[PDB]
Amino acid sequence: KVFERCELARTLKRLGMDGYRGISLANWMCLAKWESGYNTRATNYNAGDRSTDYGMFQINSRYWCNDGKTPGAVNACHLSCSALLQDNIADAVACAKRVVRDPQGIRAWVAWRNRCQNRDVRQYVQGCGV
Repeated sequence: KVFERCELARTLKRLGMDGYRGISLANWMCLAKWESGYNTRATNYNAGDRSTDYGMFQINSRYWCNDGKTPGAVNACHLSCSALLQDNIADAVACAKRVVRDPQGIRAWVAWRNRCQNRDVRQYVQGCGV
């Protein structure tokens, strides 16, 4: 499913993402925008380490989810990567919360650092009444 801007904001907010670990809703929005364009079915294969990024937040199969075909995989989120390609993002959010619980925080995602960190990201939520 491809969420619309404010549809996503309102949802991420009811799922407790706004301010989660000091991370504002606009920052979670900015991450999703650049990682997948708000598309839950987004995927990206990484040839170097044979892993795949799944979903709206592009959660990697090597450490966070199990897809069954990645070498030396851990399943820190304890879920099938398959669950991260679903229309209902409740699982993707829970797993995104776990990722940012590690010391690196949201900086775990390179895209966020290159496109969101230290930049005005207010555009992502202005007009959503969130």
